[PDB]
Amino acid sequence: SRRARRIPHTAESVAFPLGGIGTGNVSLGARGELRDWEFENLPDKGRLNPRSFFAIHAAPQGGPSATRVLEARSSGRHDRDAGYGFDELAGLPRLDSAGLHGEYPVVDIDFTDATLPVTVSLHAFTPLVPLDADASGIPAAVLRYRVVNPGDAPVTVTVVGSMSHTAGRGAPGPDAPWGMRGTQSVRWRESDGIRGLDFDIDLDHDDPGYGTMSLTTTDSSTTVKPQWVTSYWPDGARLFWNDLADDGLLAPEARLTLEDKPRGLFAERDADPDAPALTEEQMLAKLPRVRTGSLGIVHTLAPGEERDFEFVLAWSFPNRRRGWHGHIIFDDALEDGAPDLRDELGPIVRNHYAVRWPDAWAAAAQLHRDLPALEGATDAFVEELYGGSLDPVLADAVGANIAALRSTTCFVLESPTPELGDGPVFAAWEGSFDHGGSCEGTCTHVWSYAQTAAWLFPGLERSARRAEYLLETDESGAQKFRGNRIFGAPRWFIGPAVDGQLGTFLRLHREWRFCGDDEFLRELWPAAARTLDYAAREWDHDGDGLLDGEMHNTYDIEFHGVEPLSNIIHLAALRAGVRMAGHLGDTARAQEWALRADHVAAAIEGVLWNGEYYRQVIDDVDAHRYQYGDGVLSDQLLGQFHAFLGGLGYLLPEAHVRSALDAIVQHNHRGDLRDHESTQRVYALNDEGGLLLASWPEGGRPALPFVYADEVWTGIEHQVAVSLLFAGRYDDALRIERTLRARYDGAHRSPWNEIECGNHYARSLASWGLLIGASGAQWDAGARTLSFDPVLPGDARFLFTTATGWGGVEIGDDVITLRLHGGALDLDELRLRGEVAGRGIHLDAGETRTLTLTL
Amino acid sequence: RRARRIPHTAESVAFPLGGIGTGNVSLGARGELRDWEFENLPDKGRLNPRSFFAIHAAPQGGPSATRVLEARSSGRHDRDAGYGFDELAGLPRLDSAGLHGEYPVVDIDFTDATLPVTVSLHAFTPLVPLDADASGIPAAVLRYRVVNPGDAPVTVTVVGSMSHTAGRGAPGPDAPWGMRGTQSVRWRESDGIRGLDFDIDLDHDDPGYGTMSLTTTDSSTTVKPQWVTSYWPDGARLFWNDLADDGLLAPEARLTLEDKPRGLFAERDADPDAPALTEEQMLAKLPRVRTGSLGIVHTLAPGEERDFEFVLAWSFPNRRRGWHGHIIFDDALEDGAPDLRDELGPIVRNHYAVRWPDAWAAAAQLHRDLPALEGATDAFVEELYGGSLDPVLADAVGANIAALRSTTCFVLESPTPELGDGPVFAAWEGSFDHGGSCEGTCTHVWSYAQTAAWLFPGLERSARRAEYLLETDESGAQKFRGNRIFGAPRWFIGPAVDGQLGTFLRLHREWRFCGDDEFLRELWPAAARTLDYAAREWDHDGDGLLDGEMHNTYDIEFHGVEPLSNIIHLAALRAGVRMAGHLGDTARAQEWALRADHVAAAIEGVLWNGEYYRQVIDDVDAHRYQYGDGVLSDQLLGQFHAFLGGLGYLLPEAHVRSALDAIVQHNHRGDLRDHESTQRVYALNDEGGLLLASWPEGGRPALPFVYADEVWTGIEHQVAVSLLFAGRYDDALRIERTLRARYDGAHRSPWNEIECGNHYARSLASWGLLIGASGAQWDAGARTLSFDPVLPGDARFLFTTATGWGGVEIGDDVITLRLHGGALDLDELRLRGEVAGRGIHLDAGETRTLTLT
Ligand SMILES: OC[C@H]1O[C@@H](O)[C@@H](O)[C@@H]1O
Ligand SMILES: OC[C@H]1O[C@@H](O)[C@@H](O)[C@@H]1O
Ligand SMILES: OC[C@H]1O[C@@H](O)[C@@H](O)[C@@H]1O
Ligand SMILES: OC[C@H]1O[C@@H](O)[C@@H](O)[C@@H]1O
Ligand SMILES: OC[C@H]1O[C@@H](O)[C@@H](O)[C@@H]1O
Ligand SMILES: [Cl-]
Ligand SMILES: [Cl-]
Ligand SMILES: [Cl-]
Ligand SMILES: [Mg+2]
Ligand SMILES: [Mg+2]
Ligand SMILES: [Mg+2]
Ligand SMILES: [Mg+2]
Ligand SMILES: [Mg+2]
Ligand SMILES: [Mg+2]
Ligand SMILES: [Mg+2]
Ligand SMILES: [Mg+2]
Ligand SMILES: [Mg+2]
Ligand SMILES: [Mg+2]
Ligand SMILES: [Mg+2]
Ligand SMILES: [Mg+2]
Ligand SMILES: [Mg+2]
Ligand SMILES: [Mg+2]
Ligand SMILES: [Mg+2]
Repeated sequence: SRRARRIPHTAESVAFPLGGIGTGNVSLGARGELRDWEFENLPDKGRLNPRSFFAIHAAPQGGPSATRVLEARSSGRHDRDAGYGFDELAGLPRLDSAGLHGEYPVVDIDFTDATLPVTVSLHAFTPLVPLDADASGIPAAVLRYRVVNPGDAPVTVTVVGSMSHTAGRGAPGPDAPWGMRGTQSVRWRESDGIRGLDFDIDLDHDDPGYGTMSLTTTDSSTTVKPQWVTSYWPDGARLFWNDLADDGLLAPEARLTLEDKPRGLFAERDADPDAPALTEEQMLAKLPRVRTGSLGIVHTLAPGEERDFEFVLAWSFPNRRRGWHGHIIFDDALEDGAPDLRDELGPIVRNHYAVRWPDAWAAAAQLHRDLPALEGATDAFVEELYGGSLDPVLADAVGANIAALRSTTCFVLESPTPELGDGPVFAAWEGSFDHGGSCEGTCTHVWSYAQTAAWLFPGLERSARRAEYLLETDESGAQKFRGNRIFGAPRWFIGPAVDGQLGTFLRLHREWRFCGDDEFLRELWPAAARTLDYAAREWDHDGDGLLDGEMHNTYDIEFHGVEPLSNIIHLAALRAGVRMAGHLGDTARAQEWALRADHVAAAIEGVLWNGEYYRQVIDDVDAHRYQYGDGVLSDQLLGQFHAFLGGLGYLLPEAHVRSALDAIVQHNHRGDLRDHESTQRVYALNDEGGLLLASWPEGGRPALPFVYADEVWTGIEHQVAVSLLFAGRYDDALRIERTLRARYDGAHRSPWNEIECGNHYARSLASWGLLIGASGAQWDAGARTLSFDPVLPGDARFLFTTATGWGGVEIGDDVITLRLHGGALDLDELRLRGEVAGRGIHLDAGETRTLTLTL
Repeated sequence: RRARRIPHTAESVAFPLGGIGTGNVSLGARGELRDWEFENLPDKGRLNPRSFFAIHAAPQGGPSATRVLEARSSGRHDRDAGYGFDELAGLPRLDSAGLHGEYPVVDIDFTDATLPVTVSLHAFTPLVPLDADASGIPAAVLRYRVVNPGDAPVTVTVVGSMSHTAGRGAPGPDAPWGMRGTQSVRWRESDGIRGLDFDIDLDHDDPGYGTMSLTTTDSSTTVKPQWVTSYWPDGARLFWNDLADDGLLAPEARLTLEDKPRGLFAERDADPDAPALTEEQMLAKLPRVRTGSLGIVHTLAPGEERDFEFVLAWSFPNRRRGWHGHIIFDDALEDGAPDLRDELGPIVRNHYAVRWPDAWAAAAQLHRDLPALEGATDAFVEELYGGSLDPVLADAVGANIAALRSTTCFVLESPTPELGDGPVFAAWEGSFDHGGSCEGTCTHVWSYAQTAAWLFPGLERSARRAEYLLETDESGAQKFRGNRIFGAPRWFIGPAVDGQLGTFLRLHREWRFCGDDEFLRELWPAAARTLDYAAREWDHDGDGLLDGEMHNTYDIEFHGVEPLSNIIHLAALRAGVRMAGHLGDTARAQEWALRADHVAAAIEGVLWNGEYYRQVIDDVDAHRYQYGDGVLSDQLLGQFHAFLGGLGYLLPEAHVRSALDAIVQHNHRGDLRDHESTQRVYALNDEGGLLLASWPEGGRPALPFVYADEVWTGIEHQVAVSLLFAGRYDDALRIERTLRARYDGAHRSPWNEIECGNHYARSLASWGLLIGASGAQWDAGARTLSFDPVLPGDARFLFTTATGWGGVEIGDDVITLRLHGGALDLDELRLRGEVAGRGIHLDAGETRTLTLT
């Protein structure tokens, strides 16, 4: 019995990512293969790790043995240009089928095979502990193979992991013989309560490419080949399979190379033949530089017996080259006016995880030592996220997209700049191209959509807000939307985006509301208030209160005229600003902004509202390229998404907000795209559906609309779905999410990778809002109040988080129950549907309280 | 349709257009162009921006339809940044398609539920047997046939949009926007054709320089010669607006919609109040690829079919001098041959550039000569695919021609003065996706390749000249990878036994095909030395059998005494006696004939085990990479050559058949799911194939040779050919059915058999299937042509000879020759060992039917 939908081994795009926040990753495919080896501070989809696989030797008592790689057979194209290569070991026998059942962060892959005399499943995960970014940021994974004997005789089983270290690649050069800038090492090690293989490399400690790996177990019943033979030809693999398939046991290799000297095709041109053998060490110095080892675990299973064969795979690449080194913020794109600290600071910035764990073994030792608590938290998380009342579609959308936050798109730097003081700083690309970062600078117009980190790892988001307000905001309140100064470099010379700058203000409110830390807010307040004032002063040119004229946005273009994206975000920002200003005692600003907001709201209703939705008012929709006029913009109510999430309620008349959301769905949602015409980028096509960025149901399409109008972005789908949940439009929210997640169901794209400008795209983290909207969760740390208001009536059960603690809430039978899995919770009031359920509620981790509602 | 329908869902399938040495572009089973590789390197997976065909169909008094002329995509859609702008993946397409390939011709039939017309694409690059230049045009026909099945007229526009491919450079100040030069496109009408002519402002001798064109002879055109270039993709949007509006196009009044760099594209250091930029100045700051559209417009009556015919041509005439590969490095060279490179200069030209120095020249030729070129191509297809061969065998023979016309092979114009003026054939072993695989016209690989020797023999002769005149030393040591064609010093690695002696067998093959004794005499001093080298240097125990360490195609050395080396040597000696005796080299004729009889006796006394031939060695594990009493699939490779060379059986017939039977019985696998290989994979899962070796009687080494557990199509082919000659038809057919099933489109492409690279040269062993099936024996010296089909009864085959090619049709009482090209002047025609005619002459276009009594 599996709760998650079975994804077949034929679904080639599927990749379940292991790893945690900022650690880099390796993934499991639906065949149970390891893939996408990307530990080294850059994405690397498709990177093959030579000779890195799990295998089984099953020896039935009195029967023929079977030796297989623990993967389902490949399918689809087999036309590799040089065949599947030696180091892929594609020619070893594999299993009939598999089914992958992912409830991120946990996966189960159940193998089926008619020849193997045992049945195998893989359970794998990297712990996720809500509100604990370090515990959720271990550079390691559990790979636990459960083996069952369904037969009638005992079977002696060996499960063996064979692994190469990934470190050391280099571009052709005198420093990179054999494509490797250093020689790897591997050794058997037993220390720190664990045992297994410890990999290293003789690169300098400060080399960006320096790193370690380990494959370990706490199981005493091991058989090992610590280092495979390194020859010119792949003798090592052949000898490994001979050794395993013979007896299910392994031995260390007596000779680490079978070469005596360079010979034949490998001979040195200027070499004397009849020259005698070199020593083993001299010969190894001339040979390939990757090392491989095998760790086996051996147990005999009686008929009906089940046993776990448990491994940890760990890694460490502590060093990043200082700087984004992206594709936007080049030296010819820096402004002066902020001094360049980069010389004065080292050329390396460390990954935060490398402070706690100096190398791979340290991370493995911790994961193994603390496994019961780390796994127990992870399991409690999974049960609350996937085992509650949410439609499975919504739980899928919320949980699967956490992978983006734990992907190469995001990372955590240790003390990159003295301007922020000491400690970790979260930063991120927008996305991950297959082999490089996409769109540097913790881009504010994109990241404003992302909600997941604000509810699961709020300290990360706070650390980023500090960078924006302390480093990227000038004295006028102009804020950059890509941040370069985290690295001690000058700012990017491009100026503000309206969505970026005002969405960052909204996020400051969100962060402050979650944590209740007025000192956090006070530090950033002079800068933040300037960025809100900047809008009314600089972006309203006709004095009506509506932002108007040329403003840059997340569509990489400027809107002209007067339109809702900018204005409804501004309205939301003003309302948030009143809450913050008022609480801090900035009473003058609070009253000014409240009155401004009232005017903005009336002007939006008077000008942008058309009786059905909000739209762009412009003299001539074709005067400027890249406009939309009377089209329906899916993001017209983005401000209202933030407002709902921020506890600010409706910004505009409820019937008009619901009308506009209904118009977005009715006009912009496509169930099928056969008849769609787009010259734009494709994230949805053919017999898929999706929410278009814009459409023109009443005409008025420009010759050249904004450049993404005909596209489908999951982040925009999510935000609209969220708003629909808050507005009571459940069926339409579910329609949007079912349609979107169908595009990511494994058939054509992976559930764990929603894409836009890059894999693991930050905008996809809008999805967390589905949980908040479905549950009506409103946590106000300043007031110490928690309320719920589920979209659907009757019984409900959801995950929730707050700054102090996390757990489950269960509603129904005229009661409300809180169960706290981590931290603490101290509530002045708990409300349900606007009514007080209880006062003065104090819980610690492991406790539950059930309150009966008033009749 | 005669060819099997491959569905549009078969993503690996790619039908390659282009010819010998031209570079290529392919059509996938969706009808899409893919694998743009014109520029003297492979480039599988290269996307050409904004390069596609579209249709506008405007029913009289009905709503119009505008579609890209491609079937819907399928499979994985998880591109990291989505399908990009320039792929135009979001435009409406046709529901489905079926691809019917009889290489060199393809038909792609589209199906759509709503389009008001039906469409098919017929495409080809001509192939004219025995005419390598006519088969080497850097152009293709793309002929869209549109049918109006309705009862009202429909006005149809078929429009080709294209971008030139030239100009890429590594990111840097030298390649703004990824481009080292700026492209140009214009409307042109000259040389009897019209359409779009593309160029680039790179220097005339730049390796990256080239041209492209999209042309028609149809007078009914509508054109947008140059799309708008903006920072954003305004060009494509304006194109589709223009096509979908009315099915007609216009030139763009403005070639960019930018006035100056602004916003995200602003120059930080730009004077914010600078003088206005001209259009030409603004273009200079913008992407450097250019795109144009050529439309053909016709109103189709109810029931009417009309062809919308285009030619796509290209020309990248300049190659860097050298292989620039991954084996023959400038510090892997030996001294002793003069380095001519500084004198000759850094470029060598493609031979096709002599006739066709730009794209328009090639197009103009293809259009002008299309009736003759297409007629020859069509006759070729009818003979190869429309005769009596089992369709599996016709598929294996014909589809693999693609390797010869791929990036694996090329033809240099006068690369070295040491060979005199004219074309020189040279080749990789294969094509990696983005680079050549294994340079040097590798002789141990190319010895398996038969297709060029029967279809384009002059190419093979030019390569033999390089090997004997440039790569053979005074001792008779021949290199197996050639550098001297470029004027470069020789590779330092020494000879391979299969390569050196296989080349000698190919010299005999070439000479027998062409009958030119001057060709043979020029090469004879060197060639004779290479055969004598073997008995002198490779037989250490003086028993006549080659023994000890010898390098081979498996990239290792066999030790002991074994049949691959020895049976090839036997074959080469028999060929040597034929050549020596004809030349009047009576000394060598007698010496080699004695040596050959001794070798045959010794093979039978030592290597034969009563069932097959095997390696005799003290300890199969003493040296890595041996095989001992295993069954080596290539053990009778020499006999494959002998059969094709008219030398018959080398060893007792029953022994040769027993060995072949052992190879089939022991090495052929119907299913590979339980196979245990740590080697490379060209066959797996529920596929079958012929393993390189197996150990049915035990004696498997711990570390056998490094490819023993693999499956190579070239070795499947050679064994299947030998089985045909030995009368083991059913087993040959099973081998071929099993291997071609691996390339049926479900997992791999029919037109790309793989080994160390795509389009692998060893796969050209497949031609021998036609030879074996038909029993064709052409001896130009004797002017005799004979056939001896494996199967009884009526038969109909393609054949080739030096002078002419066509079809042979065999019946009970008669044999018919139909000649499609050239001429045939036979001393004697034989069928099944009997004389069928004497003094028979035919010219192209003639048919003669001769009585067998
Ligand atoms: O296409 C890349 C190719 O380059 C060589 O290293 C091949 O092994 C590989 O497949
Ligand atoms: O896909 C669009 C996104 O990609 C980047 O250019 C961003 O600026 C933009 O929001
Ligand atoms: O579905 C019919 C088409 O009409 C336009 O709105 C397109 O988006 C849509 O796909
Ligand atoms: O595949 C890697 C990615 O790098 C960037 O150029 C993207 O366009 C591309 O898709
Ligand atoms: O696939 C094997 C082939 O690849 C190259 O190394 C050739 O030498 C060899 O014959
Ligand atoms: Cl946190
Ligand atoms: Cl404009
Ligand atoms: Cl020729
Ligand atoms: Mg890649
Ligand atoms: Mg170490
Ligand atoms: Mg063993
Ligand atoms: Mg202004
Ligand atoms: Mg205004
Ligand atoms: Mg549907
Ligand atoms: Mg589908
Ligand atoms: Mg509600
Ligand atoms: Mg590629
Ligand atoms: Mg020109
Ligand atoms: Mg038009
Ligand atoms: Mg001997
Ligand atoms: Mg299949
Ligand atoms: Mg005549
Ligand atoms: Mg004549």
